[PDB]
Amino acid sequence: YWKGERSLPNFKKDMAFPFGLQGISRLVYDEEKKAFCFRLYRVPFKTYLGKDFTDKRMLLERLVKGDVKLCASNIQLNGGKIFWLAVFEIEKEKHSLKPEVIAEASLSLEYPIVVKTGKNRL
DNA sequence: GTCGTTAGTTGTGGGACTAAAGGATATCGTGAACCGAAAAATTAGTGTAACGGGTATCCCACAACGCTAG
Repeated sequence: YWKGERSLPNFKKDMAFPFGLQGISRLVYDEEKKAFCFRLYRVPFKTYLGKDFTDKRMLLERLVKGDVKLCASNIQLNGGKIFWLAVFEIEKEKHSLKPEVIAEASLSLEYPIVVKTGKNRL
């Protein structure tokens, strides 16, 4: 900005507006309605996992019991539906990896990924 | 004496002549002239640059807090 190679941002109107973790409250699992309930600044909200009884199902419960950390999230609205962009802080996964073993990856427009690993081609 | 018949030539024509390997050849003579056919080569004619919003995609960088008081 001192030299000048960037214009001042002109924010759009459909922006997902941000809300901090200091606003999530009354998080519980109401079994009667089969949906998590919470308040986004004094308004009830039934969460629609739908047919997602495993993927993010044990993620909100990982927060109702205080086991996963959440960051300043955002919220989108796309014409009747409402979406929450929750920045959950997930951890790394440890496998049985060998640093000496090297995978040779190449990316081209004819073959998006071509990978060598010893005698294994993918 | 004369005519058809039969058998034995006699001349003439058509059909055979291992298997295995290999496998190169050279091939004259000349009369003219005009018309038609199609296949080929040469020649004659037309040309952009940035712009308004608005929006689809790309690369490229950064963010995604924590504490205190009413």
